[PDB]
Amino acid sequence: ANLHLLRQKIEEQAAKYKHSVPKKCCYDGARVNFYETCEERVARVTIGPLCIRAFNECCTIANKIRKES
Ligand SMILES: [Ca+2]
Ligand SMILES: [Ca+2]
Ligand SMILES: [Ca+2]
Ligand SMILES: [Mg+2]
Repeated sequence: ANLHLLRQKIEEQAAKYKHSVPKKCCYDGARVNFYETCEERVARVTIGPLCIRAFNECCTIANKIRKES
């Protein structure tokens, strides 16, 4: 994968969340890289819509970057 680009793009998106809790949701989302899809994995995130959106968007960004490497 392109870990330098990955870091950069996740930083870009994480900066949009203005609290450390949804920031962490983003960062955790971007770590998703096993057999579960972003949709499957986010289904178990239960701390609110912002957290869910952050997880989703960062997981999707990370997935795109890994696929394109
Ligand atoms: Ca912190
Ligand atoms: Ca977690
Ligand atoms: Ca605990
Ligand atoms: Mg935990």
